[PDB]
Amino acid sequence: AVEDFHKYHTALVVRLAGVPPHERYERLDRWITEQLIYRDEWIDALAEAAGIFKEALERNITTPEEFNAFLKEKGKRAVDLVATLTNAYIAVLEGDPEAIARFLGISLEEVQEIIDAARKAVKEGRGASIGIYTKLRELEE
Repeated sequence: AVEDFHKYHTALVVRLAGVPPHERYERLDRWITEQLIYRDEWIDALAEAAGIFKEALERNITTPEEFNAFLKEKGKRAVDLVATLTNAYIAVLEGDPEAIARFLGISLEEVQEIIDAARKAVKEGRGASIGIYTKLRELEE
């Protein structure tokens, strides 16, 4: 389930962001989750969240707010669990932007563009990864 988290998470985020499917997003997503670990609490959180995103993929959830409505149907536990992972993604970006740049083959300035899109997406309730993937799509093309 821990390994499956980035498969379900990326698949939903790509669907809700509307960007074309591409292997770069799953690759970055696995890199981010591994930065989180390098804690068993995050392992437990990713395993539990993996089923939440799996069920969202199996429902007619096509917008970020349809996902938020789904989380609130799931309960306050699901809402807060995703919010915690969202802010964890932000901390990982803001924590080692130099490694992210070398990993994606971009400059530090372009990593700051990803940080800005992610933080903006969080404040508008869309989660961090929608901003990351949309910005990454624009950077590569």
